[PDB]
Amino acid sequence: VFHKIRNEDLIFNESLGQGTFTKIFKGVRREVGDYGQLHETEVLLKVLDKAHRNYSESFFEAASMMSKLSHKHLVLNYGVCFCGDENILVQEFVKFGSLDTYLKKNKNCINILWKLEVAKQLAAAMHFLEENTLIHGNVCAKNILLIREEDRKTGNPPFIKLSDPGISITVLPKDILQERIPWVPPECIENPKNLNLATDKWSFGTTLWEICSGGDKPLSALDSQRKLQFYEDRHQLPAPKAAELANLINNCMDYEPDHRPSFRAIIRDLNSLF
Ligand SMILES: CCN(CC)C(=O)c1ccc(Nc2nc(OCC3CCCCC3)c3[nH]cnc3n2)cc1
Repeated sequence: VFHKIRNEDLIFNESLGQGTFTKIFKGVRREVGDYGQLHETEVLLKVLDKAHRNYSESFFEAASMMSKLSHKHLVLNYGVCFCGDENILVQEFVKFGSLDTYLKKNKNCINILWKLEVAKQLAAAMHFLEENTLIHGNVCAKNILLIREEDRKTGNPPFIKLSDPGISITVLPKDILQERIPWVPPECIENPKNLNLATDKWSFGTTLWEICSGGDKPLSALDSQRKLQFYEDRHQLPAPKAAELANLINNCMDYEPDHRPSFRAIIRDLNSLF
């Protein structure tokens, strides 16, 4: 179970946006930390809409399953306040927010080494999940959090974490899944029961496209029906302007799930582009 956090110790501040059937807020948690020292800690607060309390189980098991596995590239969940009528997940507050917004805002100031480093870290996370046979189910740039920016002073690389998957696509409405093309793989658009470790290899390739497309969203110009016909016609995504990773993107986004390479293989491919 998650460590239950008192409503009394949670302060909700500015709205940061919304997720799939969720409201997200910046907040502060009053807690007793190491050595009995009192802290007021910045927290990310994800609230499940009162209008969609049906997905609470998935909304919370998505964080639970990942939280039992500690890893430097996986987001830290502090606990949950079932604040009465509300279902609230309390998470590590990352300084620089989402990768997709960071890529858009800093498109002209991001080189290939920066993108390689971020891809290697994300693949390391996914490899760790693969070794544990844990399916994420929603790998995308929005679910990558920037802990530290690159530092030209000390040449330090950036550092990222993978966030929780949110409500599983197995229970999400059909219209939500279709909107998530091309992050949801073709076999899951055909049948969500096909959720598999191979799903995350496809989505990982889609996310590599985002990292190389400076924040663009692939197929954003296509409505849901045309996104479906994109999979029907078995099309592949266009090569990004920075095409250094185009081959890996296409190799991951294989219409045959069984042919998608292991994340061990993916990592060795990334290490070879130097
Ligand atoms: C100058 C503008 N910036 C940063 C360049 C910010 O406003 C900002 C936003 C969010 C954080 N922090 C954050 N964000 C998350 O998710 C991403 C958010 C979900 C809802 C959509 C908006 C992003 C998180 N998930 C788990 N811990 C999280 N911590 C820090 C800063």
